Amino acid sequence: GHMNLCYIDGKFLPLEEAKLPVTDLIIQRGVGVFETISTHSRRPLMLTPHLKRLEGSATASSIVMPATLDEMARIIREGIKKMGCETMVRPYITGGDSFGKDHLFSSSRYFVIFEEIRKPDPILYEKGVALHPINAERYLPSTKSINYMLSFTGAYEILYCPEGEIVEGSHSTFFLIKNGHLITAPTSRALSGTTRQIVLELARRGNIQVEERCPLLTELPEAEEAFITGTVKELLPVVRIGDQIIGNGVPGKLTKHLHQVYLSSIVEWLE
Amino acid sequence: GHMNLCYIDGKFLPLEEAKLPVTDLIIQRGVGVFETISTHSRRPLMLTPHLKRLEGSATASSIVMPATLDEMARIIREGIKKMGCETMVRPYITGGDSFGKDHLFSSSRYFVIFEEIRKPDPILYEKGVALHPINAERYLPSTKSINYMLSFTGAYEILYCPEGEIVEGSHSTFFLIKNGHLITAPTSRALSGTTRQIVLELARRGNIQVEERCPLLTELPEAEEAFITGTVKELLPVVRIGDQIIGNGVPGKLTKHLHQVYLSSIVEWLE
Ligand SMILES: *Cc1c(COP(=O)(O)O)cnc(C)c1O
Ligand SMILES: *Cc1c(COP(=O)(O)O)cnc(C)c1O
Repeated sequence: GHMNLCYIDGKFLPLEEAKLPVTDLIIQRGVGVFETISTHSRRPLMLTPHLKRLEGSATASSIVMPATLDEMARIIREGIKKMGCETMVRPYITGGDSFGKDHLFSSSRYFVIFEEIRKPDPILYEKGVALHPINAERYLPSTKSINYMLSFTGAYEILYCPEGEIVEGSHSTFFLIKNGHLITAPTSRALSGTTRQIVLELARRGNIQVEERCPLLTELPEAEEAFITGTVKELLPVVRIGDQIIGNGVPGKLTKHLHQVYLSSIVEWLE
Repeated sequence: GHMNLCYIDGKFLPLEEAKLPVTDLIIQRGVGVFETISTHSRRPLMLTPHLKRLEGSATASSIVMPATLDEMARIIREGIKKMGCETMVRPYITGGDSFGKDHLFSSSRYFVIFEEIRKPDPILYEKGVALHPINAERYLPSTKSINYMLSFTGAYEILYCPEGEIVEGSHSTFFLIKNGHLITAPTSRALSGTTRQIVLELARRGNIQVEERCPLLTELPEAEEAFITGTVKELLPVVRIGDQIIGNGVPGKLTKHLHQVYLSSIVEWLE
């Protein structure tokens, strides 16, 4: 049950027992990609878009897939059935031991972490969160790499704001609400969020105008609302960015409305 | 007796046998710092400067040191003795399993890789190497982190050239030579290379003028020579940067002079 698992070397292990060889370039060189897959009603949300993003992350990184996507789906479904609870699933693809003379990681490893889902505390949805702007970007923005060093080094999350242009969180898509419009960075600059996609579909159905541009930090004084999106956090209101209050400093009407519509509609994106 | 080693969990293991728990945030979140220490006639080169930079990297990354520098030195010396050969030594400090409430990694793991040294092939010193320029920088450039993903995805090595200002290689310090002067990025922008420090010292003794500035890509048609530095590679001549031939396309006079002076002088930096 609630026992954390790691699928590795053909076996479901207890998470605490799973170990990776120190020869792996994930450890030595940060060469790895991953996903976060979450469940509602014990069914994986957006499993296929997640597994396709994993393959695109691996392929863009010159990592050969160590298993087929059908094999990764089989593992993730079996690990969910073992958990018998709301599960957060993280498949990892590693570099393995060698970057060959043909410029590929050909001996990639994989493993799959299964944990009980840990939603953000209700207080954070009620009051919203603060983001810490940095003058930095993610390079390879379509790749979901294991590199979170900058995310660590009292804000909930860092926000990549290269040259004052807001792109996205370390873990999260960023939305701004300004002159009634939903503003979010294009996926030429931000990761192709699965939550981002669902919100843009709910915005379309709600006749909510979407600008796919990077909002400037300098527009934040005129914004009504902000939120961040991810499979676990769903839509989390953002009330402060650095020392700039967003709107009236509390979660806004449209953020809460899109969150409700997301929870009402969520079964349509389950697999 | 002879094998590649990993010091981990108090034990010298075979490198092939050593494993890290997948819970470690080096794996999950790229929270890791390391050094590369080489031996000359089995004496560790710049052991103390390497270990002090390792402490600098961990400290700047909010990682609490899981061992003392004296304990790391004792491990590194005992592992060199066990190898019985010219060794490349890589001590790693991990994030461990958690980032605590106090915004520190307080449960850091450490391990020490010992491998028989692998110099670049003599043909690379005779012909020199090519570098691939990218419009990107290292964030927290003073930290020697495990994050090399951009070195493989983005030529012997990538060259970080944010806004066409040359900073450094992915693995190496970059030197340009123009009218007999040595040009290299200041430590305000580049990792403070130990090989870099040695070359700057040997230049000063040689009455070779040093400019500590980032050379422009547009200075490369006017350059006589270029090389890169790192503890294993020593001074590797650079003859091409993207489409630009450096000098007359072969290793230059002053590069070969500084490499011989480096090899002649090396015993003063051994411990
Ligand atoms: C994982 C991640 C997200 C969120 O992706 P979802 O598919 O919505 O969970 C957003 N931005 C970045 C940078 C991420 O790594
Ligand atoms: C390790 C490294 C170097 C080389 O430093 P040495 O002390 O000379 O081995 C240079 N640049 C970067 C970015 C490095 O990580």
